[PDB]
Amino acid sequence: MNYQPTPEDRFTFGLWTVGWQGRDPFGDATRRALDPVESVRRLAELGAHGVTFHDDDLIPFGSSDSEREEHVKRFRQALDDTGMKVPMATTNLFTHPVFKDGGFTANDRDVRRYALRKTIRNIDLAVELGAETYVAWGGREGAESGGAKDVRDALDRMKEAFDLLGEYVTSQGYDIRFAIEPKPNEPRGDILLPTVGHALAFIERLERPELYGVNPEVGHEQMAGLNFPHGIAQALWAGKLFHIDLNGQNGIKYDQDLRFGAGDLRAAFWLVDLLESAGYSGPRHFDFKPPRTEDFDGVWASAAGCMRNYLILKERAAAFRADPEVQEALRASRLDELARPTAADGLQALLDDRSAFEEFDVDAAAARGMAFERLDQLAMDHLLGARG
Amino acid sequence: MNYQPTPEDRFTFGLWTVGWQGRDPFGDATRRALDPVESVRRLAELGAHGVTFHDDDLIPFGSSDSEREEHVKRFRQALDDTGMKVPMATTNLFTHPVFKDGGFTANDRDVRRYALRKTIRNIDLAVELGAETYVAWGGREGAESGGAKDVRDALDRMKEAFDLLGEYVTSQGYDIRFAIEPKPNEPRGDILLPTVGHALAFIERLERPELYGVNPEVGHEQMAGLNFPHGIAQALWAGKLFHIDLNGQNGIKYDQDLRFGAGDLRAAFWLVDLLESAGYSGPRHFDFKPPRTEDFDGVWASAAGCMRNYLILKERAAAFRADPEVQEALRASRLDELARPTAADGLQALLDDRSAFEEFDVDAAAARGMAFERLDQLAMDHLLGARG
Amino acid sequence: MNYQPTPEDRFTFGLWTVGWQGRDPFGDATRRALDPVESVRRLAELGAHGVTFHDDDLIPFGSSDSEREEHVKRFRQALDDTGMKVPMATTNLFTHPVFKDGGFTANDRDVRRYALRKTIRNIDLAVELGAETYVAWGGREGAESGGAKDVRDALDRMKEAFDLLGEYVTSQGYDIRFAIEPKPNEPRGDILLPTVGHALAFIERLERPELYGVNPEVGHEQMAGLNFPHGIAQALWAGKLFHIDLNGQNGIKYDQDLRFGAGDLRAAFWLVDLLESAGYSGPRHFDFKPPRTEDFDGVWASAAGCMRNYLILKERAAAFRADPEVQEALRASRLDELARPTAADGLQALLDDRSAFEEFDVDAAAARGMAFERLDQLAMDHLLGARG
Amino acid sequence: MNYQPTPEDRFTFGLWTVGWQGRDPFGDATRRALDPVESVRRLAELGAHGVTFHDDDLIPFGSSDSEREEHVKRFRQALDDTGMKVPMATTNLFTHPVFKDGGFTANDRDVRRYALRKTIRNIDLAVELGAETYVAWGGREGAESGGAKDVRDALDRMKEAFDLLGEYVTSQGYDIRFAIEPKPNEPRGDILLPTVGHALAFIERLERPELYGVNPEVGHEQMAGLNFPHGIAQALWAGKLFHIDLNGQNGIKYDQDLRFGAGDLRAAFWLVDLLESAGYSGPRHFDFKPPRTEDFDGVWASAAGCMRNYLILKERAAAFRADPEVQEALRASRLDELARPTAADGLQALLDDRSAFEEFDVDAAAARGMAFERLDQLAMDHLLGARG
Ligand SMILES: O=C[C@H](O)[C@@H](O)[C@@H](O)CO
Ligand SMILES: O=C[C@H](O)[C@@H](O)[C@@H](O)CO
Ligand SMILES: O=C[C@H](O)[C@@H](O)[C@@H](O)CO
Ligand SMILES: O=C[C@H](O)[C@@H](O)[C@@H](O)CO
Ligand code: NI
Ligand code: NI
Ligand code: NI
Ligand code: NI
Ligand code: NI
Ligand code: NI
Ligand code: NI
Ligand code: NI
Ligand code: NI
Ligand code: NI
Ligand code: NI
Ligand code: NI
Repeated sequence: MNYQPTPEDRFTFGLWTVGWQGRDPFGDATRRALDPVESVRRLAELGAHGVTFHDDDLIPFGSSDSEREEHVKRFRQALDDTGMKVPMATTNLFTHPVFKDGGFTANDRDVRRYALRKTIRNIDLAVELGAETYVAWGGREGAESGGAKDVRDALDRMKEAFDLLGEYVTSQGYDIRFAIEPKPNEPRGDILLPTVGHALAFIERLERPELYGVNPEVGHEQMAGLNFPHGIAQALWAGKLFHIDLNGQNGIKYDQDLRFGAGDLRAAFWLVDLLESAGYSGPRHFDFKPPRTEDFDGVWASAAGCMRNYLILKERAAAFRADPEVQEALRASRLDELARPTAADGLQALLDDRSAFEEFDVDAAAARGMAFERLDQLAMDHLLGARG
Repeated sequence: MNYQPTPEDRFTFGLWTVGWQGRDPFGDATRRALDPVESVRRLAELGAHGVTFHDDDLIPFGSSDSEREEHVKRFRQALDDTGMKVPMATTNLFTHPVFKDGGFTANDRDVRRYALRKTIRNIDLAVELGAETYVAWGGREGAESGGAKDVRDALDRMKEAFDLLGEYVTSQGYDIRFAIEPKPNEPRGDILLPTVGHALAFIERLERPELYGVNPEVGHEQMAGLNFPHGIAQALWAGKLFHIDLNGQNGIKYDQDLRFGAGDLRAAFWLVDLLESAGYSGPRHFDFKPPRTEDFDGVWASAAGCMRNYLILKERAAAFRADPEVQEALRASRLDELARPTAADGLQALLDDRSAFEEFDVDAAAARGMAFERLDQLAMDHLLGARG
Repeated sequence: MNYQPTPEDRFTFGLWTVGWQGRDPFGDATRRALDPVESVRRLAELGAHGVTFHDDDLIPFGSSDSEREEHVKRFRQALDDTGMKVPMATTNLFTHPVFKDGGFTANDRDVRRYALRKTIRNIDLAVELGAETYVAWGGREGAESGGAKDVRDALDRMKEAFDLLGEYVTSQGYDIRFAIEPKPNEPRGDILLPTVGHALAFIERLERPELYGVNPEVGHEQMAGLNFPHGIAQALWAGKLFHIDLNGQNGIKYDQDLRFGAGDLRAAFWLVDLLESAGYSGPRHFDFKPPRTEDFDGVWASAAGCMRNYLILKERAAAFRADPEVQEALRASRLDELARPTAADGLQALLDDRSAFEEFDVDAAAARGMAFERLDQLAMDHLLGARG
Repeated sequence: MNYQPTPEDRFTFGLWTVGWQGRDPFGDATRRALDPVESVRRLAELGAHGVTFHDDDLIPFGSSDSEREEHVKRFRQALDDTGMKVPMATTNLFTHPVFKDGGFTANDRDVRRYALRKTIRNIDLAVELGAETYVAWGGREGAESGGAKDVRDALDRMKEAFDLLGEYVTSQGYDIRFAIEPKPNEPRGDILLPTVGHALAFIERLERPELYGVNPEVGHEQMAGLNFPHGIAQALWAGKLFHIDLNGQNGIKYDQDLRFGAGDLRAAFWLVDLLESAGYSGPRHFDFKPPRTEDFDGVWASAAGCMRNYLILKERAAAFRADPEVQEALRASRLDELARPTAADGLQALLDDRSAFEEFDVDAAAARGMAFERLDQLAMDHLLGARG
């Protein structure tokens, strides 16, 4: 009944989320800029565990070394005063006009080198602040037209960039891992490594694959009409879910970044069920934007809503899995059989097993119902709190 | 000017394409069944190089060993009489009611074993006929609801299945490779390994990854709103493009399987440009369905159209790449720079290079236009044959 | 707490829903055909109010007048024995190969005439059985290619068809109205009158517009990524919501026809809220397909689930609207102001009102938050039954 | 062979198109602001016929009456010096924070009144400059959440707004018509009157429907996965195509506003074919955004490309329709029959016609192929300039 979050829940927010001023492609900002220090304080009061940042969220682009030092000290004091942590950091390689054709895969070589130096500089800061994960979102890596980018060459440049970052981390002896955040499009017509699958495949071609994982975002996969929980399951199966971005999205359209729980509610339920049952111990990070219709009270209400929805869904998913009637239904649908090896007896045994082919009664097997609808209605009843 | 195909062009068609009777979710068949022998003859006359098949296209499900032998002999004679090849074969693990919850990942263990035996049986036949690639399309592997399938367990079963097939091939000393064909949905609500990326990632977790590649289909990736040429480039980059399915699709909706060239025409141009420039030497396979509005003359016109469109696009892509004005435009857009290493000088050299950060003039770099629009209009002019 | 349906709830089902055999584009039927009489009985036991039918669901295509009479008598007796009603009927102008290019807009004139006669014949039967609404779903009206159909001519033929049906109804003195059911695509590449909006616009060009309305289906509008509740609101605003098809759909892809409640759950909540608050008194019709993974027990579980979900959502929507805290939030968000005329004072008064422009403080107005996030979280809490 | 535009072609551009600075949701501007006077001159040199504007593009928001007068005089002189016309004008009711919840349908009544006064003020200016059409794009009319907007009330407010504008125009004796521009989403989660169909339906409920039409945009309808040429055909059929916005879009995602010709090339061909054959005499207006990767030379290249592509497509569509082999194919596909009335003989004659039902040979009719594939390949050959 009580859905109050505590820092033990590991809820985190990016500074750019509650700090989003409301500027969109067709309108000016509707809210004044927030001082990172005020955000840290406000979030701590709501029950958050920590915050994340892009280098440029914390230190205005173009800042001198002294100003940079000042901005960091103020922030550090706010963390000390609240007990807030900084589990992840990332680089802004998308806002400045110089990154109009990308950062790591920009056609101009000088821009690619600059991108790497800007990233490395923030990796040092991230480590200093205690971050365990460093996220990379290649928002500008891609194209609007076919001849503008040779994708094979671009992937060589992307691999070269990540390999160099791995070499840097290893040489400095840092205890930090990278997580690639996929997105299919926006702001580029098509973005490279568009989904969790493409990102996972790419990671296997890096020199030190063990240092890289993925940071999937619910809305991003939904922008390609994909099943988010399924994508997360594949990431977990590969042992690559290093971090996760939680939010809401209503189908295939622009990236809405609604508060978590909004958008596809049932997908949110299945996501929470999976994370909790798989024992994901990383942060529950919200990358969302409080709609521009809201004033400051609305941004804090929206932020609180992210955490509340996760906690309600967690309760309902747990009740679902603990319900004896559901456990019975899972057996009726043969989920237990799905977990048993198809042929632990081996290939030869399988080939010699007449019950597997020559004497297999296909019609009898075909007539068995899967009982998935009853199981799904039990899930619906639990989600809606209408069990009886 | 002449766009006549010859077997040298490597165009192939599945028996199920020109043989599609026109039955859809809301209507009965509009065409009579075609005898595979007649299809082979008709295709040979059109200039095709070969045909492909699912076990059930060639041998009616439930056929006795004698009938099976008869069906194969007739087919073999047609191949001998025409000079047609069979470069690829696949298994039908989706039509029969027994596969309603899948083949390799069905919840019922007995069905999974049956699926493997049915596949192995057709692998032997494929080798006998000279096929070099064996395709697997897990059309029924997936779900309509969240609790019906634990994806981690399903992926274990999928890996187990492919590992066993690899062991079989290796033990028999066959010279055949596997290609996984992804599809995001339809006929299941969500299909496992939904895109080329997910398939590539999965392959890296198999015991013998070198035996597996992908068989992407233009319409399938477009069903998720993805850029097909980009996906193919990633597959080539990984050295995994073993085969390809060519067709047309108009956006995000049901799988239309229109003739190649129809649907997204510009994507078709960029695809051909990529395949030809990368030196893809595999078959140019068409997996399409002549619309049910057509009679038999219409199916052959549609089939001929697939090949004609590929040949026209090939001519235009070649003219584009050979045009000195385009080569100049590519340099203006720095495609040459994209192909040069970002830091062949090494990490330390990069960190010490003041021109890469401390003295980098971001504003000057930012002011350079990419000239992508002029380049894209040159591509448009070439596609439309309006160069001057 | 009790969500048991009674015939008073007006829940109806098409014979083709629970009777769907499971045949899809890639597979054969998984269930045996149901006798309409058994369906009527089974539905009555579940608490349904009535059933609907296509002519061909009730009388096999090609039936002689005697067989036709027999099929109708049996059905009629089942209705009498159960108390079930038949509030709506429709024509199957999509299954038979003759309708491959359409019914009312087929290019062949003889087919268009046949389509009209087949429809008229079933209108007589519908009236005999007591149907008040006659639905028309032009599933085959459309095209896969641009030159195949001149849309202006096709719309002339569509208007001609509906005008003739109106003349027939009027001349016979029948008390029955028509409802056009839109769908954007599938089985045709693009279907004419693709959304509720296009259908409403078309109706205004008919000779007797008062006889025609719309029969929107949740999944159909969602196939175009549209907001279903918004579409229904426009239909109600125009006084054209004559009937409605309830089901579930997971985004933009093939038409899934999942049970109501599945798919976009929040959209389902807002739909129910709107129907109940607007006083829609027509039938709550379910046009869904129990997944082919199910046996007969599963189809009845799925059917029961449709009604259960509607009843749960009705309870939650009512609690939401009755909550004093929500009523306060609605005022905070100025929903009360939205309902007040912008300028009941008139045009001249508006032009002379300096507070509306010359002395309007745009900055003060701009600074007011809309408080939509708090309102939406109150809606979420009510839906999930987590109010406190 | 020559594709040079002349003012006779009626090509127009909005000031906000070539003047777009490149600011998107994730990045700052990449180009400096253009002075409207320079845009008029540059466009005139390219062969454009005229320009269009939003009030705020021409007169900075908040300008005093004197500055306003100055800005208008400069603009007027540029028009006089070049011969450029201003056929359409519109209001910016989306950029300023005050319109965060809409203009005509904002929940706050004072904002709705302000919106009307701002619009009326620009209508006077539009008439002064000679504009014949006044466009309204309700970009902010809509919502991100269900309870934020009661759609029935919002439509009452929308009708009230348009009715008042009609009364104003009529009372002043202006010769100007309105055109509503639909868009399904972005910047709002869902926008009211999302498609051409919804807009057409709404127009029929206004007090003076004859004063209102639609201004469809290719990319907007494609954002809902709809067939643009089909939508335009419905608009023409109703006599409501008052203006049109030409651009390119690659499927269902954010609004790209690519140059015309880019995106769905075949849809562009069918659109041009329809406009030219139907005798649309209104302006060919381009509402596009030169990608932010471009410098100023790139924006002019992109603008020129819009016109070039329209002219090439016009040539190809005309050659297609004039080709005797195509005319023969159109008859083979019975397009001539589609244009003939289904039953000019009348209802009674139809009911008594035994050839229409009792003696209709459905099987013979069903066996006729439509020959749509050959027709479509002839269209493809013409588009690609590969006829022989
Ligand atoms: O869409 C944008 C991305 O998700 C971004 O906000 C962050 O996650 C990392 O930059
Ligand atoms: O959509 C279906 C698939 O593409 C299939 O037809 C073949 O490629 C392999 O079974
Ligand atoms: O998708 C199909 C349609 O919705 C159909 O089943 C019925 O509503 C009317 O024929
Ligand atoms: O997407 C935005 C709209 O199309 C807009 O730019 C103009 O047409 C009218 O404001
Ligand atoms: Ni994001
Ligand atoms: Ni996002
Ligand atoms: Ni993110
Ligand atoms: Ni396919
Ligand atoms: Ni396909
Ligand atoms: Ni295929
Ligand atoms: Ni339907
Ligand atoms: Ni449907
Ligand atoms: Ni329906
Ligand atoms: Ni637009
Ligand atoms: Ni647009
Ligand atoms: Ni526009």
